[PDB]
Amino acid sequence: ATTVQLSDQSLRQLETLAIHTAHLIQPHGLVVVLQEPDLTISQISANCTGILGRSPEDLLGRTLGEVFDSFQIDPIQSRLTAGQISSLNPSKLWARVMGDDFVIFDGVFHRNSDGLLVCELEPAYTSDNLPFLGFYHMANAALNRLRQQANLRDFYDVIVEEVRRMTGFDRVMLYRFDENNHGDVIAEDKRDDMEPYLGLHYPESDIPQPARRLFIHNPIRVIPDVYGVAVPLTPAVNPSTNRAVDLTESILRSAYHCHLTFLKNMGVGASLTISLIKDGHLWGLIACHHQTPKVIPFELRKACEFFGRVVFSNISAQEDTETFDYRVQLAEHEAVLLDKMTTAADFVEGLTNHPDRLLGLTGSQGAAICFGEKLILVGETPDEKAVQYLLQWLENREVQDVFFTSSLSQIYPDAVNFKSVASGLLAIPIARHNFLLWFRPEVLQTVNWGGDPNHAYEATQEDGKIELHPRQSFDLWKEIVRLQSLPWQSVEIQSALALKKAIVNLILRQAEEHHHH
Amino acid sequence: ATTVQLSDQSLRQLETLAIHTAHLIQPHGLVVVLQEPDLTISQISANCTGILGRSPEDLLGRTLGEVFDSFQIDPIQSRLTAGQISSLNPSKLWARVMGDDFVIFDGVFHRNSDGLLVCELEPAYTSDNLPFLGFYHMANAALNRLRQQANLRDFYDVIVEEVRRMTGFDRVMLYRFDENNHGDVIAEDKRDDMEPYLGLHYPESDIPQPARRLFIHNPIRVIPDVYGVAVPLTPAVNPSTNRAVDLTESILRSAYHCHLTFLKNMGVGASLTISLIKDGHLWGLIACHHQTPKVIPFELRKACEFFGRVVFSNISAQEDTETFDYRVQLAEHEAVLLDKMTTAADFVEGLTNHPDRLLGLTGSQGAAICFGEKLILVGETPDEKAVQYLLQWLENREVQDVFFTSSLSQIYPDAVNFKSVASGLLAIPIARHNFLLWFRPEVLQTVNWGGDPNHAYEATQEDGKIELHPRQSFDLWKEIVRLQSLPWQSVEIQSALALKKAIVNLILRQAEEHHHH
Ligand SMILES: *[C@H](C)[C@H]1/C(=C/c2[nH]c(/C=C3N=C(/C=C4\NC(=O)C(CC)=C4C)C(C)=C\3CCC(=O)O)c(CCC(=O)O)c2C)NC(=O)[C@@H]1C
Ligand SMILES: *[C@H](C)[C@H]1/C(=C/c2[nH]c(/C=C3N=C(/C=C4\NC(=O)C(CC)=C4C)C(C)=C\3CCC(=O)O)c(CCC(=O)O)c2C)NC(=O)[C@@H]1C
Ligand code: NA
Ligand code: NA
Ligand code: NA
Ligand code: NA
Repeated sequence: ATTVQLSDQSLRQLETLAIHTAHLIQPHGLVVVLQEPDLTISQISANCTGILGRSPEDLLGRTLGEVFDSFQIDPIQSRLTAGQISSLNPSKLWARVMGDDFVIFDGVFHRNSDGLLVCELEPAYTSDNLPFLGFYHMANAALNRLRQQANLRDFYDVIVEEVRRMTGFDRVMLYRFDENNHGDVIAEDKRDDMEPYLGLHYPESDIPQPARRLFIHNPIRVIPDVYGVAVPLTPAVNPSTNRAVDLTESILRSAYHCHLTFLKNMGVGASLTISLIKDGHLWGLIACHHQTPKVIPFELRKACEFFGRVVFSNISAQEDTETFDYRVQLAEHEAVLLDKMTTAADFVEGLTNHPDRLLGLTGSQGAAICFGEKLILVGETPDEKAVQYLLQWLENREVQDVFFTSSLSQIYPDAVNFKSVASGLLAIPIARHNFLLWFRPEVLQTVNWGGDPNHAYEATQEDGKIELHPRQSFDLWKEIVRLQSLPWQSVEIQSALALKKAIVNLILRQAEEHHHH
Repeated sequence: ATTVQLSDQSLRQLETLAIHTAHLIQPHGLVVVLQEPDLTISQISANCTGILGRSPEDLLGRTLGEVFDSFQIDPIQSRLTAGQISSLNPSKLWARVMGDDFVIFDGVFHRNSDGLLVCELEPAYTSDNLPFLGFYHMANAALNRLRQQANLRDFYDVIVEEVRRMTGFDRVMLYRFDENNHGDVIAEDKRDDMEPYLGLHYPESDIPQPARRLFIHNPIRVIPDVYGVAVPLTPAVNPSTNRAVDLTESILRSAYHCHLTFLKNMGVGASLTISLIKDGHLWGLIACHHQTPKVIPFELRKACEFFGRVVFSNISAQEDTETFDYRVQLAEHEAVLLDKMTTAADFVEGLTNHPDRLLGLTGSQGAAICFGEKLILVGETPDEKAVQYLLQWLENREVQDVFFTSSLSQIYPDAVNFKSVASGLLAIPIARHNFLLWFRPEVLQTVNWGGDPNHAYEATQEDGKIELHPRQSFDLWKEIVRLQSLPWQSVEIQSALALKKAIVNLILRQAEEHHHH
């Protein structure tokens, strides 16, 4: 009711939101919390009335066998084991309703963080319309081709194309988290009449810390009907804990209202989201949208997850391989320089005679060799005077092992005047008083924000309670990044460091030879 | 002095051995522990006398700058940062000894678990004989070929072949830890006149828990001279903690004596060991042996580690891809069965008409369909009577979601009589009273132990102290494993489970149709 300016309180409310203990359940399925070994129903979603014709009053304190028939759930005397649970997934359960009616579910069990058994019953449309056993062969062929020859981009595209082929989703995206946990849509496959989100960048707050954390424990989220009105667990608290049941790993947990409102604003009728995890860190999501409601049965979700994770394993290997390959390319430059340096009369002469190697060593476009009295400028550099003032600035600030920046202007303001040749600077001190410098030009870089980063959500405060809402503007923002070079890669800096080392060895060997001899 | 029978006390002594706080240092290099910001020497290895001509009495309490000249170690006012440290690695330091002498080191710094700065000085033979910049190109080409077409075995071989090419080691092995942390030598490249360890299996105690733990924190261990007599840190305790310095991440930490004795027994003069880590778990080691002493400088070790880890990243992807590919092959079998099952008059007829699909579904060689009154035997099975007794045994033991074993004889002893067709059994209950069974024959499997598993080391007790020694027998043992089938793979069990599910759906759909109609 009261429009609240975006605050520190509204941001730390967002990052601490207890979404995992929400008690609201998506209305197409039943959640039953079960006390072992009898499988006594201790909580049940209130949609049991409409689905089963039996109220929570009729069901709480009954055993699961009194409510459902099944083939595979026997009465056993101790708590269900992890292996037992995973083999129950999914299992057919059915109830006889009104009189002349089967209602058939596929049930999926898990034990939550506090040891409570949770059973989730999704309607079984036996096997009605979404095969993937055959589509697995097309997905496998696609992966096989990538493994023959591919860029990283080809892997991204295969994930989105094959998940969309298998599922029939109107839109499938690959969403990658960056260093600040902003998101980038790095691949997309969608209907031709839908607008592209490919290349769009989103604030960290769109998928906040509790949502990201959830995806580390729970690989898959599905919402088959965004407009489904959520129903409560009854009671809202678990009888044995007296507290809300932890639904981190729940299929049928209804999403936090603000995310639902976000999807509704976007015209999304159904979604499927699968996480890609590396070394316990959330790397990204396969994010699928449909414009209308859409059921994705458990086996199909698991097939998409299996394929996506096998492709992702191949993406890690591809990233590591490209890094190695680039290091090897740079090692050639290093080796040629060391060969010519130690062969020349004077080692600076060796360097100057091989400028494409010297520049190639760090992926750069200009360089300066400053040794003793001489200053040699190679490739595209600032003019001699500017380099001298820059050298002087580097000398006056306590000599690190290396200085590098991809936007020199914002720590050295006079660099605005040579932004077209040296927005980027890599400076290595050699024997204290000397320097090798490498230079890179401005490259304009555009961040295509999918919403306003400075107005990333909406907050209201009623009765002391802060409420948070998705942003109401659909405008796009492009941030045009200027005075910035391409970034320095770790292997380029290491290659530069390796040249420094080789020069230092030369100087020491020459000092040792003019002592001994 | 007193021969001690191998015990629980000697085994838990082995698993709790504090190797990381050993104060003995390999004699070719110096260790200095340094107090910041002055870099005051608080401990030093006692070989400083011979290497520098200066005793610990002369050095303790001096700053590093009083002892060594360098280009890159400046006096700075706060503790060295992680980025500063890693750029110092390696840095040239040199001392002037006797009078007319340089002694030159490459120094490598780290901050240990307790915040102490440790500097390790290995002699610099500038760049004297072991290039790898060029060999990186051959290693890269080898990796490139694997990525075009390869089995897992090809990846193992590339690691050992290229590390050996780059290093010149007499023997290079890939050592993989199994589920019990026994080791298997799964690849090897060695001089033709040396005996092969390829295919040998070793007890967990050969590389005990403290050694494995060390490799999670410290990727590389090197011992350039196994016969080098280790020298103490002086003092043996750090002045600021009053306790032994944690040398987990130390290059020059001398190995525990029993491992040295092991290497000496094996004729090893030098070693290099690089760990391969996945998801915080130690997967395996690249283990290199030379028959004589051998220096492997820091940069070469890091090059081997980088290559080995890039190949290992590709090995994870290959393992995931082969698993996926096998699941897809099995999914074809599943799909054909479901198609023929739902098309036949009766679904058992569908199964029986496609026996290569039914067997192929689980990688098995025989099967039994037991539904209601009929029992159909497919492929190589036990005789009808034996299958009936087995069915009866399965019925009497509370029905899991699945029973599988790769050695039926050791829980069902009468299975010894049909070991050639059903050493392995996969049994799935369907609708409670029915079963699908799959059968597999005995396949003899040999474990080539590299030493006696029942006498895996030697223990003595003198004066209350238990001492442990490497085993003294060089005999090999082969364990010939009998009455055992090939193991059931997870994807084969899942495929069988998927058939069960499909049959259950059929039965429910037929029960629903004969109710409604
Ligand atoms: C409202 C308070 C704020 C908010 C909160 C919020 N977000 C989520 C979860 C997700 N948000 C997304 C984001 C996107 N999906 C997309 O397709 C795109 C376009 C490329 C975006 C930006 C996604 C994928 C999730 C994961 C959940 C899912 O089912 O996919 C949570 C999670 C809530 C839950 O209960 O599970 C919350 C609380 N989001 C906003 O818009 C506001 C800033
Ligand atoms: C003596 C008490 C027991 C023992 C202890 C022990 N072992 C190690 C470390 C290693 N052992 C090996 C084992 C092998 N290397 C090989 O090439 C082969 C043949 C294939 C084997 C079996 C290896 C590779 C290591 C790692 C250390 C390394 O430098 O390579 C430790 C570690 C000690 C340390 O201080 O670092 C200890 C205490 N080993 C025995 O033989 C006895 C059972
Ligand atoms: Na019942
Ligand atoms: Na962009
Ligand atoms: Na000095
Ligand atoms: Na063997």
